[PDB]
Amino acid sequence: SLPPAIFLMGPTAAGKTDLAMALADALPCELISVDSALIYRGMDIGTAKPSRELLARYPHRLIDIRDPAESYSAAEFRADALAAMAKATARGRIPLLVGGTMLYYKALLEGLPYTVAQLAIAPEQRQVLHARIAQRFRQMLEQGFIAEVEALHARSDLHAGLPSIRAVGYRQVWDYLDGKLSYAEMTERGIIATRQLAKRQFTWLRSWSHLHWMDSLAGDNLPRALRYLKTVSILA
Repeated sequence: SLPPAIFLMGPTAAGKTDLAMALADALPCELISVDSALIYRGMDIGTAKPSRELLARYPHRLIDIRDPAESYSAAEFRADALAAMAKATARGRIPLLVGGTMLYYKALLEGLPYTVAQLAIAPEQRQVLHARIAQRFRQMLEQGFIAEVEALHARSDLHAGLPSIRAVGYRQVWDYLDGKLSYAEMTERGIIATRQLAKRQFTWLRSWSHLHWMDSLAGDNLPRALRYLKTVSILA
C-alpha cells in the first residue's frame, strides 16, 4: 500500500492556492510548492507569491529557498520534493503539491512510491483567465513590482540572462529599467509573456492523463476534491 499524495496543478492565475488552503483545513496536509519562480527570495510581487501572513498560517515547502543569483534544476526539485514528501508522510501528513511548473511534476512522475490524486483547476473559458492575467499584472505594478526588480537590477552579481529573471514579467520590467521600453510596452509585453506561459501550461495539461478538473469559478471544489480521493482509492 502506497502512502497518499495530492497534486494540485493549473495555469498561472487559476486560483490554486485558494483550493490548497481549503484542502489543508479539511485534511492534515503538507503544502509543497511546485514553481520554478517561487523558490526565489526577493521575488514576491511579480511572482504572485502568497503573502507572508498567508504563508505563516499555511506553510509551503520549497518557497524562498534560493537567492536570485542561484540556479535550480528539475533534478534538484525532484530530490527536494521527494525528501519533503517523505518527511510529511513520516508525520502522517498528506503531501499536497501545488503549482504550475509542469516540467517539475513530470520529473517527479517520471525521471513515485505514492498513491497520487491529481487535480487541475482553471476557468471553463480561457478568456476569463486572460482578463485576470492582465488585471493582475497591472496591479503588480501598482503594488511595487518595479521597486522589487529595481533591487535585483542594482546587483552586480545578477544580469538579465539568469534563470531567475526568466520568471514571467521580470525581463520586461528589467528592460524598462534599462531604458529600452516605455511603461506601456513593458506592461503589454509582460501581460503577453504571462498569457504565453498559461498557453504553454494548458498544452502540458491537455495531454496529462489521470487529471480531475476543477472550475476556478465554482464554490464547491472542496467537496468535489475530497470525493475524488475516494475515486483514486485513498481513504482519508
